[PDB]
Amino acid sequence: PQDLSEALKEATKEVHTQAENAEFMRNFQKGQVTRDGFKLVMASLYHIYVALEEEIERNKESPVFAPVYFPEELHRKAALEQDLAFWYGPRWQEVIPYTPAMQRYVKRLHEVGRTEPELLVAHAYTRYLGDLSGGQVLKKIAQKALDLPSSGEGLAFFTFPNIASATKFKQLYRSRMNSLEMTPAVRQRVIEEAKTAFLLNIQLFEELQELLTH
Ligand code: HEM
Ligand SMILES: O=C(CC(c1ccccc1)c1ccccc1)Cn1ccnc1
Repeated sequence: PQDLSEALKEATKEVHTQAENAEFMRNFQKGQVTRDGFKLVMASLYHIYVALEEEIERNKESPVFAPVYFPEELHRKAALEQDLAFWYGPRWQEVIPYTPAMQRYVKRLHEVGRTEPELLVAHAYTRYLGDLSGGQVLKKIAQKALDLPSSGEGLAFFTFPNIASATKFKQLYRSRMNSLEMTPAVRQRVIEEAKTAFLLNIQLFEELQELLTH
């Protein structure tokens, strides 16, 4: 496919199905989630977005990422910090878990950030465009299963307040990915790193399930 947006969607089909048939998400679809499990997800998303956004800020000026840079529209660190404060208490930053599977993901983002930033779009595509697609339904499932209090906190991550229409922004975000100047050789590594990105996610759900069910 000529468009990067199409080429990434085409390449990741087998790895996305592999991620749908992850043991954790197999249960999540049927609404078989616990508070413990959700907390782990929420903590995972924190460590990943902290690293992703840290590396994005390093490379916002660079032509390899500048077009897809949407700080205000997409930033998730603060939303997640608000949630972890509710899930783990005001001393969340001292008590939240940092598992090896999380560490691998975080290590990759920091390596891609410093040594090959032209691939950072692959992770940005995976994380943002991924979490922008599923959030609405995944919240509806979580909300039903967890039966949390009327405290008005803890699910802030699932709302992108500076994005009016998710569908229109995804359109826009795809256009900006299509406008990225890159040799058909880097084009290869972006697709390969996107595959790597999915692998790290599935690998995470596997370590999470090994922890939750003893
Ligand atoms: C419960 C497990 C999952 C299900 C049922 C699922 C299914 C879906 C659905 C229904 C969409 C909406 C399609 C759209 O309107 O664009 C989507 C999009 C997407 N998902 Fe998932 N998914 C799951 C897990 C994952 C994981 C673990 C990742 C990797 C981080 C991922 C990455 C993506 C991406 C990048 C898109 C946007 C595709 C595009 O438009 O280019 N998904 N998926
Ligand atoms: O699956 C998605 C987010 C998912 C998740 C969590 C941690 C790491 C990677 C993914 C998650 C978020 C919040 C609660 C339960 C699960 C986005 N998605 C939906 C459809 N296609 C992509």
